[PDB]
Amino acid sequence: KIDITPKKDGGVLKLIKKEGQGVVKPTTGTTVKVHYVGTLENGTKFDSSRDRGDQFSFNLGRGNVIKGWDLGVATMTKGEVAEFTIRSDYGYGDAGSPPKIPGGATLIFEVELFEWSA
Repeated sequence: KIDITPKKDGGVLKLIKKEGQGVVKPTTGTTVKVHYVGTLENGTKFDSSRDRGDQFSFNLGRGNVIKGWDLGVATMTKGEVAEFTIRSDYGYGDAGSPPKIPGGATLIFEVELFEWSA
């Protein structure tokens, strides 16, 4: 796993499962479309766009998703599949997010970036 935080503070680690195409990545102001599955360290699944059967779209770099996501997706290329290990300070913090996410929980997300546009 590679630490992708600005100062490498250990808050967001990334492991590429499948390399994407090229080197171009989505930037702030773009709308990305992805599929994802989120689980706790013990495997407990708390969210998934795949189970809903609908790709998830959001505007990158505007704080519309947890900090670990704005950081992680910005490092992905088209078609890439990556696993992010997100410490709570880049996730839901000390309060957590009921009903399944306790405070201080490290989140594991597997994300597949399909495309993006302005």
